[PDB]
Amino acid sequence: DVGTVVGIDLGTTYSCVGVFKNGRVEIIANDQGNRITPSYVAFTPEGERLIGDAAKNQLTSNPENTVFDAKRLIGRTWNDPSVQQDIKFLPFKVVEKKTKPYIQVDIGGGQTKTFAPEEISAMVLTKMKETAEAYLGKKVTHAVVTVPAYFNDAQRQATKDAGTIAGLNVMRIINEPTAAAIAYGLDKREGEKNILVFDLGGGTFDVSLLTIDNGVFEVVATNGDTHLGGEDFDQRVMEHFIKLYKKKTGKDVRKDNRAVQKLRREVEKAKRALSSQHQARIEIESFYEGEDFSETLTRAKFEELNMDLFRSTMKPVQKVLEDSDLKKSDIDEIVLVGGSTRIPKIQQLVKEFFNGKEPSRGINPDEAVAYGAAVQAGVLSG
Ligand SMILES: Nc1ncnc2c1nc(NCc1ccccc1Cl)n2[C@@H]1O[C@H](CO)[C@@H](O)[C@H]1O
Ligand SMILES: [Mg+2]
Repeated sequence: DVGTVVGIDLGTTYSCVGVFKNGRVEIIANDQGNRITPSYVAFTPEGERLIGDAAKNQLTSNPENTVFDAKRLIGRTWNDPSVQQDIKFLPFKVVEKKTKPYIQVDIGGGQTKTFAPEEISAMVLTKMKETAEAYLGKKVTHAVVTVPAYFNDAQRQATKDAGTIAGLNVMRIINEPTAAAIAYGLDKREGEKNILVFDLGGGTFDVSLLTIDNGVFEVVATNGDTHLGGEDFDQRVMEHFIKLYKKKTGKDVRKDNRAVQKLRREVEKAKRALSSQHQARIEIESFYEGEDFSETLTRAKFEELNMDLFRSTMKPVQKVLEDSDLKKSDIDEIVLVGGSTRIPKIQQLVKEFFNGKEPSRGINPDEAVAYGAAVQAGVLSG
């Protein structure tokens, strides 16, 4: 009894779930009305577990018991140099247990608990499963889950294991760039094509070179930047206004965690607005020492603050082409994935790199990966 199989994009910062119903893909909104769910887990001092939006929106109220970025640790050993580097930037405790990086949190009443990365990802998957069950009005037991194309055996197995813990039979593990290509129907075409998938997420940047031959895919090469994403663009804008505030008032706003988070939230809203407007107002009531903040950010200033970061996305694209023994003219399809690809400067740089070639468009870049996973889930549902 596979019932309705769900397609899940289990992302580093955000996750997305789809189902194939009545001849089309349906991306499912969670209990907060959002078509994407933060891959966040929070342990409150009352012994309650919060997942997704509720966990992310409570992060500032004590940051050591809010867990995120588990995807950076999943299927990795504790002594992996990538884990040893990542834990330096993570606010919650990571300890060595059974050779792996276990996440250590306070669960209330002086109780400390330890969770494997796949246990944290299983909580995110349980939330995705509940979002789908609330929509379908039936139990969900099977899934197609996506992973980055660079994921090794242990990472793919720990992702399946996260599914098992969540009460999901992970029938297929599919590569994220392949799922995005499927969303665009590139698997349902006769002939041979070279696809460049440009995936700029919340915290990661992945570039993948795929070949498609009569519905058959091959990942030829992968590259990117494991620590480059939308969150880094927000940070550059934050640093800018923190320095401007210190110059205008003489006050260092970084002492107050609430002030910094208020700026962070408003900066992320202004950034998103700048993808369709040339100016956005950043307004914060009682920002610091009861004083209001009111500043404008132009798209031109947003672009210059992030110019090095945006242009740096070009280097991995040149690297994949070299590793694939291909030239720019050999690319038949350019697929943009990740919410950060909405940035006009990002779309402009990709277009300029490919000498005016327009990328594939029309599928929401935050949902493209879950969309493709849901197409495959539809074939498995019967
Ligand atoms: N229009 C956008 N311009 C620039 N960057 C964007 C945009 N949309 C998103 N995301 C999706 C989204 C849409 C509406 C409301 C909330 C959200 Cl999160 N991003 C960025 O994509 C990353 C992963 O969502 C984040 O860094 C996010 O800040
Ligand atoms: Mg993604």
